[PDB]
Amino acid sequence: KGAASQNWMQTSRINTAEAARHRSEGFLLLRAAKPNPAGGPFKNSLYHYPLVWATLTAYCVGDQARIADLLSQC
RNA sequence: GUGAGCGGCAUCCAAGUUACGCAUCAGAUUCGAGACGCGAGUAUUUCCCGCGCGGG
Repeated sequence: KGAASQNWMQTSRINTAEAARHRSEGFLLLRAAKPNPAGGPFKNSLYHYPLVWATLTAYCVGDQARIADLLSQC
């Protein structure tokens, strides 16, 4: 690691304003009165994963030319 | 088929109310528009400066 790992936060949510508008206009076929952010189709979710600056080094037994060619497209 | 693949930190909120750049301080003390332009000196050549002629 060239620097300390950073805890990256990401969420996921469906805009309830747009969902309500679509439900009103008939675009969305939903009968439920309210969204449920704790669970269901309109659930908000909070998750984290770490981000690192790193130099990846690994050792292998194989063909240099073909491995380098494969890694060229990565 | 890279413990991969998939995933909105997003919504809402007044920096505002009140407050004298003000009080006081000599542009003063001295001095003339009144003075300053030649009626000043003999007769015919003398040492010389540029070179017959210009000129001490």
